Amino acid sequence: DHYEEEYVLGFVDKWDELIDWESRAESEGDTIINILKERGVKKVLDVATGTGFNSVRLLQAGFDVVSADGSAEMLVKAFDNARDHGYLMRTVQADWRWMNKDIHDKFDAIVCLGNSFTHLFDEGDRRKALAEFYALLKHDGVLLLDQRNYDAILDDSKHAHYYCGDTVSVYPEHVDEGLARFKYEFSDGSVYNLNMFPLRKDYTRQLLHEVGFQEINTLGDFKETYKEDEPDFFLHVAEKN
Ligand SMILES: Nc1ncnc2c1ncn2[C@@H]1O[C@H](CSCC[C@H](N)C(=O)O)[C@@H](O)[C@H]1O
Repeated sequence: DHYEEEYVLGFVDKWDELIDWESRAESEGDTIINILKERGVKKVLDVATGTGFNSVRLLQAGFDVVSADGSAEMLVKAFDNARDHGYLMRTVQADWRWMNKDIHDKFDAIVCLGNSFTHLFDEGDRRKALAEFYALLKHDGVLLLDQRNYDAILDDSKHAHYYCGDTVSVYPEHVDEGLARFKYEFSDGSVYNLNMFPLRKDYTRQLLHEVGFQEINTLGDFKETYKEDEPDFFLHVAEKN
């Protein structure tokens, strides 16, 4: 699918055109950075680099970072965004399903953020991806993996979620247990529609346990502009031991 990659490349361009990273950094806060700091983390592998926000935040924070993504095109955008923030990014093109094909080091932590794991629609692929991440971690390593709160949608909810003030709204057009389609509308009128797999919180936790992770703490993460009783995101902190 040539067009589908081009469609998503258009989407991330729009996201970064209209949402500046300083605002996003202020909002995210330093919870993730603090979690890594408290564990004495030095080497981090970003497996979902995208246009590089998480990686650049981590480089800025002083971590040694390897930035991987399945998409060469994303990595080019990430390297240039890093360059613009004054950092040399270490990029590696790699598919989650065979990560150690081109990555030969072990890491203190792996981050898989921005609701990325949701892009896998096959359960075999999910297991493989997690086993690949698990193998890339040092004995005392940690996996940080987030996701949208799909439970809230599946059990109720049919309204838009806004991010960075009203810069973008995210509306669930169709959600069932095998597929969520979101409409993203930006403040300039741009609309993009994206498919993803609606991971239940406990299903993700179960997968992490099943491939070998010893302890998993799931945190509620309220990112949206207009807060509800339920978090719109979950962050899983999975310790290899
Ligand atoms: N199977 C796979 N293997 C490697 N990378 C994958 C993948 N499936 C999706 N990705 C990547 O995961 C990314 C999701 S975008 C996440 C961007 C970043 N984490 C942020 O929060 O801004 C995309 O760049 C996509 O190329």
